[PDB]
Amino acid sequence: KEGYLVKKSDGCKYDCFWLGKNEHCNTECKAKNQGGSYGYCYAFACWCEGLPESTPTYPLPNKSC
Repeated sequence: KEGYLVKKSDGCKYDCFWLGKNEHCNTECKAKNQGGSYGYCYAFACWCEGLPESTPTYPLPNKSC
């Protein structure tokens, strides 16, 4: 399942700047709290692939940025 990371702060989707590969998104996603293996920035967001549904991923069932 794929999804766009999200700032746990308020819920607004997680944005980024340097496009292409990254060490910050590739890390948080590889964290054992998600299970995703691949991941990068799509224009200005953080796309990931390899995480169950239990992981809170935009949109948010309790938030609406």
